[PDB]
Parts: sequence; C-alpha cells; structure tokens
Amino acid sequence: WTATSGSCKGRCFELQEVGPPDCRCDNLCKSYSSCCHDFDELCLKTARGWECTKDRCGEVRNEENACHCSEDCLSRGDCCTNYQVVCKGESHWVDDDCEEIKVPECPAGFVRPPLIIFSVDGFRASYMKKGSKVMPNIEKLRSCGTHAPYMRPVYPTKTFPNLYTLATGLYPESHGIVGNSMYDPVFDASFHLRGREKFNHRWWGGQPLWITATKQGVRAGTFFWSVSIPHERRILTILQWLSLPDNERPSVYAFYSEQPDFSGHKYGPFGPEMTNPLREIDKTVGQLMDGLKQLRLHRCVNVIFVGDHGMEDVTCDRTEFLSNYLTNVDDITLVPGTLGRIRAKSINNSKYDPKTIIAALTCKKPDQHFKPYMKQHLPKRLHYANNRRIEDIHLLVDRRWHVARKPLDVYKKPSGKCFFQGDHGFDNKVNSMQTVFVGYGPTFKYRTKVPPFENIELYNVMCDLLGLKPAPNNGTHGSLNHLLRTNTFRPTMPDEVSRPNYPGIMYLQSEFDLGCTCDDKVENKLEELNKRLHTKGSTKERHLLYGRPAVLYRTSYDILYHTDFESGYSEIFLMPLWTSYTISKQAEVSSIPEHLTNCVRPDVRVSPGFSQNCLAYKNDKQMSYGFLFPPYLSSSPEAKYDAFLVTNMVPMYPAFKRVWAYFQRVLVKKYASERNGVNVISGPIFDYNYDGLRDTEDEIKQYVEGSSIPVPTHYYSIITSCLDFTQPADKCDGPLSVSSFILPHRPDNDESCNSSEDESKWVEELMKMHTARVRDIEHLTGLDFYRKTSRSYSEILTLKTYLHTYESE
Ligand SMILES: *[C@@H]1O[C@H](CO)[C@@H](O[C@@H]2O[C@H](CO)[C@@H](O[C@@H]3O[C@H](CO[C@H]4O[C@H](CO)[C@@H](O)[C@H](O[C@H]5O[C@H](CO)[C@@H](O)[C@H](O)[C@@H]5O[C@H]5O[C@H](CO)[C@@H](O)[C@H](O)[C@@H]5O)[C@@H]4O)[C@@H](O)[C@H](O[C@H]4O[C@H](CO)[C@@H](O)[C@H](O)[C@@H]4O[C@H]4O[C@H](CO)[C@@H](O)[C@H](O)[C@@H]4O)[C@@H]3O)[C@H](O)[C@H]2NC(C)=O)[C@H](O)[C@H]1NC(C)=O
Ligand SMILES: CC(=O)N1CCC(c2[nH][nH]c(=O)c2/N=N/c2cc(C(F)(F)F)cc(C(F)(F)F)c2)CC1
Ligand SMILES: [Ca+2]
Ligand SMILES: [Ca+2]
Ligand code: NA
Ligand code: NA
Ligand SMILES: [Zn+2]
Repeated sequence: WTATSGSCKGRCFELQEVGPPDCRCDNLCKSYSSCCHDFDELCLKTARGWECTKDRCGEVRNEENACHCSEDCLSRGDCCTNYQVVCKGESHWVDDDCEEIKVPECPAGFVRPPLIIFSVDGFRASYMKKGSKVMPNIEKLRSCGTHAPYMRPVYPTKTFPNLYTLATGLYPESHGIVGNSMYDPVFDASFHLRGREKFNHRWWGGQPLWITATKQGVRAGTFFWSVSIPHERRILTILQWLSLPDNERPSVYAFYSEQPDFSGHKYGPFGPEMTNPLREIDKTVGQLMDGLKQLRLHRCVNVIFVGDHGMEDVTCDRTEFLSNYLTNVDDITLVPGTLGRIRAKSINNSKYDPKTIIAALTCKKPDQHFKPYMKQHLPKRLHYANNRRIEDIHLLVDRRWHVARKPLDVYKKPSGKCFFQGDHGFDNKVNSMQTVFVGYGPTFKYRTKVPPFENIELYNVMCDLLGLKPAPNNGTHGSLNHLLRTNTFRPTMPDEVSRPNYPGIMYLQSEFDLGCTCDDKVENKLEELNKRLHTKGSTKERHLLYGRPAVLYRTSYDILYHTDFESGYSEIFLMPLWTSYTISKQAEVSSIPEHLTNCVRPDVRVSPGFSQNCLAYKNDKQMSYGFLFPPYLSSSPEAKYDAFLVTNMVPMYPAFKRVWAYFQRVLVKKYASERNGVNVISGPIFDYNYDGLRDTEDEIKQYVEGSSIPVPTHYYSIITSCLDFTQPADKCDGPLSVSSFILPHRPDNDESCNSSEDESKWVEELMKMHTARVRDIEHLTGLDFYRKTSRSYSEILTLKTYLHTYESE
C-alpha cells in the first residue's frame, strides 16, 4: 500500500528514499507504483520541449516549462542545456578544440571532481569506429580522453549481471546476479526482469559503489531511472543535482540508456535502423557536456562512458531444441536463449539424472550449436560456478544461436514467425559481446589508448576517482593505473608466507620402495662437477626468468634445481606446485628413448615418504602419469634423465595425456619458434569445490587409488616471452607478453567432438577455449608470479590480468 496523496512539491528527484506507505518522488518511484499524485505534473514537465530557441531568450520564468531560458536560469541551475549557445553566443562543447585537462578546474566549494557514469545498454565495441561519423560528442570524448579499443564484459553477457559487476567489481557468481532470470533454491524464489521479486535486497550481494561511497561519507546520486523518464529529463536532473549546495550535492552520478540495446534486439547490431539510436545517444552526451560547460564543470567532472555488453545477429530460425535430443524433455526446466541452464522440473522426481542428460546432449549432431557442461567443467576464465543460483548443467551456446526446450516456446500463433534480429549473453570472449570504455576528465589521461581490459576492474578505479577504499572485489587494484593521470593506487607485492627448503642429496637409492624402475644404470671429474653445479642452481638464471613464484599460504615445499628446469616441490601434495623452464627459439625436440619409456627415477633429494610411487599407478586402472617438465625438450641425452625423476611426475588420465603430450611435444616448440623463445611455468590445480580458489588438503575428493597422491582438477601453463619479439625470451629488455591456460583434467575428451582425429585438429582448439589470466592461476594455486622483473609493479599487474582471447580483429 502507498498513501499516494502526499505531495512532490519541492521534492522532485529527492535523493533519500522515503519508506512505505508514504509516497515517493525519487527517480525510481514509477517502478514501484509509489509516486505521489502530483509527480508527473511537478517533476516530469515537458512544456515547450528541451531546447531554448531565439525567441525564448530572456523570457519571464514560467515554472510550467520543461527547462528555462530566462536570465535567472543559470543561478537556478535549470536552463535548457543549449541555453548559452542559443542566447549567449557560446559554442557547443563538441565544437571546441580539445585542450588537455592537466588539473581539475572546479567551482569553489567542490571537495573533489564529481564522477558521472554514463552507461549505455548493448553498446557493442565496434560501434565506436563504425558509428563515429554519426557520434561526434562521443568521438570527442574518445579521441580526447582515455579509451580502450574494447572492454570485456562478464559472463553471461546479459544486462543485470554486467551492470551489477560494474557497480561491485565482483564476478556474477560472487555478487549473486548470475542471469537476468534466476531461481534460488534456498529462498525458493525466482528473479525475473518483469515484476517485484528483483527489488528484494536478498538477491544483491557484495557492496555496490553507491553504498561504498555513502559509508565513507561521499554522497551518491540515485543510480537507477524509471524507464518512462525521458533521457533529457535524466540529464537535466543530474545537472540540477550538480547545482545543489556543497553539503547536499552528490559526488557520484549515473545515467543509463536503454539504447542501443532496445533497437539492437529488433534490428540486429548493424541494422540500418541502428543509426538513429546512435545519433540520439550522441545528442544526449552533447546535452550533458553542454550542460556541464554552462555550469563551468566541463573541466572538473570525470565522465565514464561505458557499456554493459555488445550485440550479435541472432534470429529464431537459429535455435536448437532440446526436444530433438532428450526423450524426457518434460522432466526438465530450461533457462533458455543465448545460454542454457537446466535443472529438474520436480525435486520429487527420483528418475531425473544429470549424467544421462549430459550424455544425450553431447556431440549428437554434426554441427550442433551448443555444448553441454557440468558447471565445474566450464572454462575457469568464466568464473561461473560457485553460486547455488547457477544450475549444475550448463549449455554454452555458439554465437548467433539460441537454445530452447521445445519449438512451441519460440514461435507464436498465428504465423509462427519471430521478429528479433539481435541478442547477447554468449561467452564473454566473443567479439560481438565486447563493449566500450572511455574515461574523460582531469583524473584520466589525455589522448591515451589503453589495452582492452575487463569490466571487473572498473569498481576499483571508480573508488580511486572518488577517494574511496574499495570493498573486497575481483579486480586487481593497480592493474588499471595506466588509465589515470593521478589518484593511482600503489600496492605492495604480497609477502611470501612459506619459505622453501633447498635439499641436497640425502637418500640412498635402496631406501626407496616405490615399485619404479629405470634403465639408468648406464655409466669423470670434468663433467661430474658440472652436473653438481646444475643441481645447486647454476642454470636457474636461464629457467627461472622472473624470480621464483612466492607461496602465499603455509606449506612445506622444496626447491629442486636441474639442468633444464626448476621446480617448487610440495611435500604435502607430493608433486610440484610449479615447474619453470625456458625453451629458446633454437631448441630441438627429441623423443623419449625406448629404454626410458617406463622409466621413473627416485629423487635422492626427497624422502621416500614424500614421494609418489609407481605401484599406485600400476594398480589404478583409470590413472596414468605425465611429467611437468617435458622429456621431449631435454637439452641433451644426459639431461633427459632428470625429466624422469619421480618429483617431476603428475597424475594424468590417459585421455588427458593425449592433450598434454601434444602440448609438450608440438606446441611448446611452436610457440618458441613464433615468439623467439618462451619461458613456461606449469603445474597442477586443485579446485574440487569450484570456487576459483586453491583447495586445502582436506578438500581433495580424488586420489590415485590406494595412495595419498591427490588428483588435480586442472593443469595450468603460463607462457611468457618478450613483447618485442626481436629479443629472445631470456634476454628481454622491456615489457613482457604472456598467454596462459587452465586445462580441465578430464578422464575423457567428450568436450572435444573431433577428438578421434589427430591431435593437430582439436587440441589447440581445446586450449584456446581454456585460455586464462595469470591472475586466475594465482587464485587457484596461492602463488604469486613475476616477483623479480625490471618492470613497474602496476605494469606487472596489468600483465597478470591479460587474457589471450584468440578472436580475430
Ligand atoms: C572474488 O572476490 C570476492 C570478494 O573478495 C571473493 O569472495 C569472498 O570469498 C571468501 C572465501 O570464499 C568469503 O569469505 C567467507 O565469508 C563468510 C561470511 O560471508 C558473509 O559475509 C560477507 C561479508 O559482508 C559477505 O560478503 C558474504 O556475502 C556472500 O553471501 C551472501 C549470502 O548470504 C550473498 O548474498 C553474497 O552474494 C555472497 O555470496 C557469495 O559468497 C558466498 C561465500 O561467502 C558463496 O557461498 C556464494 O555462492 C556467493 O559466491 C556473506 O554474507 C565466512 O562465513 C566464511 O568463513 C568460513 O570459511 C573459513 C575459511 O577461512 C573458516 O575459517 C570459517 O570457520 C568458516 O567456515 C565455517 O562455515 C563453513 C560454511 O558453512 C563450514 O563448512 C565450516 O565448517 C565453518 O562452520 C568465509 O570467510 C567471502 O564471503 C566472499 N565474499 C563475497 C562478497 O562473495 C571471491 O573469492 C573472489 N573470487 C575469486 C575467484 O578470487
Ligand atoms: C529491462 C532491463 O534489462 N533492466 C531493468 C531496468 C534497468 C535500469 N533501468 N533504468 C536504469 O537506470 C537501470 N539500470 N541502471 C543501472 C546502472 C548501473 C550503473 F550505473 F552502474 F551502470 C548499475 C545498475 C545495477 F542493476 F547493476 F544495479 C543499474 C536495466 C536492466
Ligand atoms: Ca544490457
Ligand atoms: Ca577451491
Ligand atoms: Na594406471
Ligand atoms: Na570427443
Ligand atoms: Zn538486451
């Protein structure tokens, strides 16, 4: 109940929300059906439209007008945005040459430059180039300020998850807005775009920017605008708020536009109808900047122009139907469209089985346009699993496609045709899903291009721009320092928590009873001192190029040196946490020799009690083993024996070994040839609770049968070289280049529908799908990489957030 018979007189777009049943006059009151009776009349004036004309200049104030052209309007803060242009001979902001904003030029009483977030729904990254001729205000922001060629949204690339990620710095699995539609099994409640459940605070986790600001004494404009409030009124409201007395005036504001997304759904991303929405958005930016200029704030405010996601061509004929795959389609609930999420229709149905649903959906049609995954098997870069609102079965849908349960869900009578031509929601690495970032103002750099970055990073920067301490989030604070003229955030590297042991030769061969064998009994002061030096770390400078990784948790581990590689060996997990080696451009690939095929050698530096054993592998009929440093890349026949040490061994399913062996035998050398040497760091990852974070020992669900050897859920590699590829990886003077992956350690290759073919036809495709940031691997391992480089720490933070996408231009 609302007692809608209070009044909005003097309350229009009030910033404090009044509680039920008293009536509201804030920018969201319409959405709640709660506005006072006179809200439209007083707060939503339209009379005479939005622009001054020559005949209106100097008019007697008429309080009925949408905006004012009277002499008093500047001091009232309610002129039409083009007032000084029409009436005082001033220029539009877009027509002024740009001039560097070296310092804030703010009116007296401003404590800090205000921030205005100008958010545009469905603004695909390529609109900035493709629509530049029809967006002159936006193009001036972009060319004069700081811009990225694109900004990566979070998955799913839907509106609510991305807008709340912008506000919080959190992945959707952590903030809880995991789709536009959701069912929470604990609340037994559903969240929908339409309706009232979405206003309940229990959906919305983390701490959004407006709460962070308010807690720290920085006033915030109300971020959300009821759909029916025209954009011109949104802009005039922000400009009016900026004219408030210092003690009342917010420091942070948000504008939102439902375009170009609204039209993009109807017409496709590049439909000829799309030109007009882009023109209209540019006009709104122009109104804002002209309005700021009239208030002498155009060289004071930091403006962020930012989208939530892009837009792809999708039509209803490109729909896959689950009823073409499942016999039991009526026993499931599907959240459909550009991603699929499946759960049981009824919790009382004991015949429901996700294993049989996955199998029925796996590689069933030659050009099948979705792929089913248990959520823990989704690429880790998606960070899309650790929330009870995310169903266990997920369908990753190919770009340009939909999935639906039955054809009747898609068509409507009488004709059966559908009219949409665009959609979004796909994997966040897809080019059509990329969106925009421009920052313009005294705190941003001048005429500066920055590399693409993820929208999870922006919360930290918005906190920096407002002098706020960010709540804990998934950004890497400092990684966007290169966007900023000032207010940079200068973090210190985390402290190493566990220091390594450096064991020497402590055990005799006969102390080991591991059931291993090796034909190595094959027989010099010259060369013997040489081998001893390698074991003491004489080659470590070649193979550990950026320092040893730091271990950020409490554990017991050993550093082990060899001719061709260095490793940090865990006495708790019985395998390396990391193995580091450099392969030059000139390196040669060799085979595993016949006499060494089944060779595993005890490591006399590490006790039998802290070693794996071969008998476990012999007894475990599902599990084989691989090596982290590849024997194929040994520098000499003699050095190759090091690669067969039990301390270089890791558990691997035979199916996974196909992947691994191809990576090690073929792809590493290929990358070294292409990149002028590579440094490789590889290792295991244990994430049995799929929370994106390193498992402790007591979270491990699977061991090599009969043993205490834990089975990794994933294997990673970080592959680093010189950004200037004219310099070899091991003699690089300047910035670095990296690509990494986190491959799922699966006992089958069902994910790869072409896996019966030669590995040259499917393995690299798998690896691209599972591309990763170094930062993802840090979370998953508790290691901190690149500790010793010549580079600035912020530069290294940027490097650690890099994702190699494998998408064309
Ligand atoms: C991305 O960045 C974020 C932010 O930094 C990272 O997320 C953090 O990760 C931490 C570790 O997983 C986690 O810390 C836990 O906090 C628990 C208290 O949590 C509440 O309070 C905080 C603070 O205000 C709040 O943020 C939380 O909000 C979550 O939960 C509500 C639901 O109430 C949601 O609305 C909200 O969206 C958010 O949900 C997300 O996180 C939860 C986990 O907290 C998930 O379950 C959801 O799926 C969703 O992802 C909470 O309201 C605290 O209880 C935990 O402590 C337990 O574990 C420690 C280990 O140190 C142990 O010592 C304790 O004893 C305790 O164990 C006891 O409880 C266990 C569980 O019942 C039980 O098994 C034991 O036997 C014990 O009894 C823990 O410290 C922190 O909450 C989140 N924060 C957020 C905002 O998500 C995230 O990791 C980053 N991602 C990556 C990949 O880096
Ligand atoms: C129909 C639809 O698809 N809907 C429902 C209406 C909703 C909407 N209408 N009017 C608005 O102003 C607005 N959202 N504005 C923001 C802006 C930000 C930002 F400033 F950070 F960018 C964050 C958020 C938050 F949701 F994440 F909280 C919301 C848009 C999604
Ligand atoms: Ca959107
Ligand atoms: Ca974990
Ligand atoms: Na075996
Ligand atoms: Na397969
Ligand atoms: Zn949309």
